[PDB]
Amino acid sequence: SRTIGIIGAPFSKGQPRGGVEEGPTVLRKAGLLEKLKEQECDVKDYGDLPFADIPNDSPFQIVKNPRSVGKASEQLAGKVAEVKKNGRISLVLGGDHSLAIGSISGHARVHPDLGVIWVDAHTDINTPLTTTSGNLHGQPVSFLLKELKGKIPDVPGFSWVTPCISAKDIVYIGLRDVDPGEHYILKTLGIKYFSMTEVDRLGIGKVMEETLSYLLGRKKRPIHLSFDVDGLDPSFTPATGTPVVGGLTYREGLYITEEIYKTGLLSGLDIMEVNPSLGKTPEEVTRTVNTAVAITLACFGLAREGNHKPIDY
Amino acid sequence: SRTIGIIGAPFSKGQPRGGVEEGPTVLRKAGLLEKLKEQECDVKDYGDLPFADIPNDSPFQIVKNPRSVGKASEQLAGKVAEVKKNGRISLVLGGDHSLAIGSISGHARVHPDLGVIWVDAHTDINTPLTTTSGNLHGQPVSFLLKELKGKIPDVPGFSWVTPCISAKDIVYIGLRDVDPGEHYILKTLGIKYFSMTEVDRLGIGKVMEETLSYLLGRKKRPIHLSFDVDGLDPSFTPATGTPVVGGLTYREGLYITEEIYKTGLLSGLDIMEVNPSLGKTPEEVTRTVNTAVAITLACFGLAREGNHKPIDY
Amino acid sequence: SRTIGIIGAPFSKGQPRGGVEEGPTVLRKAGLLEKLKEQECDVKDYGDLPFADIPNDSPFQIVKNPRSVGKASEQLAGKVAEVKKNGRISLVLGGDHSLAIGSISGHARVHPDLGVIWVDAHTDINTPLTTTSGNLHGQPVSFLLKELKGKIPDVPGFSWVTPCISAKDIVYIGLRDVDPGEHYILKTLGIKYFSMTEVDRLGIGKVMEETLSYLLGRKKRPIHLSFDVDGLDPSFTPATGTPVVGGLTYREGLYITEEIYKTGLLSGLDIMEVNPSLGKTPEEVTRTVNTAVAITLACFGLAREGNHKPIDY
Ligand SMILES: [Mn+2]
Ligand SMILES: [Mn+2]
Ligand SMILES: [Mn+2]
Ligand SMILES: [Mn+2]
Ligand SMILES: [Mn+2]
Ligand SMILES: [Mn+2]
Ligand SMILES: [Zn+2]
Ligand SMILES: [Zn+2]
Ligand SMILES: [Zn+2]
Repeated sequence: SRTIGIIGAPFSKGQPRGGVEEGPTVLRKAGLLEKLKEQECDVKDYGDLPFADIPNDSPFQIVKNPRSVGKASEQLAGKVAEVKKNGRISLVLGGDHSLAIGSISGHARVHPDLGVIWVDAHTDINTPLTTTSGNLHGQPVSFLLKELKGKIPDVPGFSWVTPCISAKDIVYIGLRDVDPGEHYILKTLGIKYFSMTEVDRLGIGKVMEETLSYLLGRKKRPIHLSFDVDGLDPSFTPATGTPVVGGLTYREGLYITEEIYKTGLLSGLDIMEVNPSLGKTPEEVTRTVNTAVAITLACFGLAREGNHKPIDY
Repeated sequence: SRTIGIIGAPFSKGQPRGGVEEGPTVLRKAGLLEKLKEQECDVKDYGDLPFADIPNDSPFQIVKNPRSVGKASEQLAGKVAEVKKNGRISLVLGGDHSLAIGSISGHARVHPDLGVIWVDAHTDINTPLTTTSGNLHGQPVSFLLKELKGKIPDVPGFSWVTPCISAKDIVYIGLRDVDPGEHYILKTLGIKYFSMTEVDRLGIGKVMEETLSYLLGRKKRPIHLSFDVDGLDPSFTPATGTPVVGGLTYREGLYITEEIYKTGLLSGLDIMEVNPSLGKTPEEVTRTVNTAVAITLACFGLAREGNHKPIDY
Repeated sequence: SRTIGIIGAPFSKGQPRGGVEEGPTVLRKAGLLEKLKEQECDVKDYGDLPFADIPNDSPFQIVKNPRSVGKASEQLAGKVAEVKKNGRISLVLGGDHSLAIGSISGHARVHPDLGVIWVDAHTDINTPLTTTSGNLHGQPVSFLLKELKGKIPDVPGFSWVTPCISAKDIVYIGLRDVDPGEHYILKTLGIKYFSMTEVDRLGIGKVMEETLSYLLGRKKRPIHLSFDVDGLDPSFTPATGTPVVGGLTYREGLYITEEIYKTGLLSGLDIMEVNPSLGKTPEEVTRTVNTAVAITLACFGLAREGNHKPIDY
């Protein structure tokens, strides 16, 4: 049995639309924990991370809420590192994707050999010197990369940070809205990725075969899955901050996660950018939440083909 | 020319939502028969099967309307067996999927070597001892299997029944909502299937190549296609009793059926679970009916690439 | 750099629903030209082709508005031939697909070795003697084919015409609504095509590999892409004259065009059948226009994976 540890993170200072704050909330009332237990899972919810307010948090150049983002992540990392040390998989129900910084950081403290699968319509690899918005939920990857150890200036609240992954340890799946500076970083650091073009060309089947062998070619190792809800198409996950048409299918979302589970190597999972306050209708919110939950359960065993426990039925 | 024989079956006692009753009706007024004739088809409609009411039909353990379901099927089988003996393909326009019991039963009486392709989001293989709802439209396959000759008790109205197919003679396509007991039966009886996971992995192209070679590997034989409208995604066939998201695409539905036609071996076709009374809007009903009809015509020659009769145009 | 030349063509006499007239208009106010320039493109808009009215244009047998269609095309050809001679790619923002006659005709005058990719739900290959509607937007291909040099009578306004392509120089992608006479012409002239059946079987990835090697097997040559908006599914391009469900996906539409751009051989592009007056809602119009624009930019470099100019970021 692969055991889980819920980590609610109602943070939103990584982007403008604050609705993401109460995202861990809408997921739990959906019955996520219950459904996980409803499965062969052993679940322990560590509660929502109370991120005290940091009123005095002016901009740093163009970067917004740097101390608030850096604090919420430095805290989360400490928690992530706690559950992983308690023999469990970290399930971070988030607000915005800036939390990844702390989530992957903590996971690494325990399993430094980890590999990352980043499902997003975006690469979130902009730097304070490349960002054009200042919103830190589109810059987390730039802080975790060792290669970028030089082009990222010191941001208030990110002193505690120390790049924990190489360019050859992360795979992107779903990309379809990448900046020019971001693309440049990809080709340069030789980052592995499967944009929607490659998904259309290859099929989600081969794309998963290739990403997993890429990550587990030489050796098996803890897998961290960072799932940004906007990776999927808006017709499935409409209630999110920055939607891009031409996204991953419901089925493709499930394939992604069913295959990861079958690897038996999932140790870290992030479920970010779900914002109910942006759904134009009550059903759009429900649609988004149900999809999020569904992708979650697939990571932990729920397969569309069927489930049966070892007992003579 | 492969000739057809319409068999309307306005039955619904296989499940609670009775709207399925008047399903053969909404299909005919759509012009199905007409459109079939509008093709290279030779069509003969044997009329709707009048299933007299059986007021005194209390439950048998948990199983509901057992005598009503058993009667409607024992009758249909007698009809199916009639058209097939009259050199035609049986087209059963149904209500609920419990009718399959009689439809496949009758077809076998004529062609005992038949093979079955079961397109459904469900396996409908629960037994009276495993069913958790008691609705017989989710138990028909359990009654047709020879291997299960032992774990199915005697149900009032199903005495006439005698299992007519082995586990290696049926292929499922579309599965995405299977019970634990049902999954167990699959793995145990080694039943061939392509759930949505495999469809996503392989593609509907290879899935059809593999199911057909599986069924026709050793020898060619009469093919019975049991098509449950919920096999397709609810965005295409919304007006159905038990919808499951992440279903088969419109195109995939057509591919399935175009390939079956091209085999030249189609002898039995079921079109079930269409319930106009469940469509939330007039257009949802139309959408579902048009899709049903479309899948029907593809089984009998209508190809998206084009059609041309042997004449110098 | 591959340079572009905008050619607005507000023509509609190729079909009944005149809304297509003001199609080049809705595309420009969308910012198409701007966005093209916003890219690495060198754009020059030759303005909209003013197609004077030809009041006295009675039917020719069954063919409607023959002099109006023939005139608007003979003019466009003269323009197309002009930009191509001015070292640019022809971008024809159209109304109805009958304009292809003149668009491909002019392009050929400059590059007679050109190859055509025809993205449509239809083949538009009916002849005045086969057409059953008389609308010339469903007959343009029949006028450009050298093999059909015999079965097409003289239509008022098409004297200037001289078939400029062989059956082995055109590839169709997207077909799903073909007449019997049209299918006959395909099989007979041995025309290469990938209907939705083949797309479902092979995947848009292989379909593009096969069409490009088919067209560029022996030698590289100028590529003309005739994109009829109805080639895509109505859920993406609803505001069009003759919509057919089961069409090409948004993603597939982009794959088509991204691969064509990567060939570096695009010389001619048509964007037809966009009719805002048929969108049932303001958003349906927007959805259709944005999709059209998006397919356009992909033809000229915009890739979902990312873009970066040769400069040390
Ligand atoms: Mn994103
Ligand atoms: Mn993100
Ligand atoms: Mn079903
Ligand atoms: Mn069923
Ligand atoms: Mn068309
Ligand atoms: Mn067309
Ligand atoms: Zn952002
Ligand atoms: Zn049921
Ligand atoms: Zn037309």
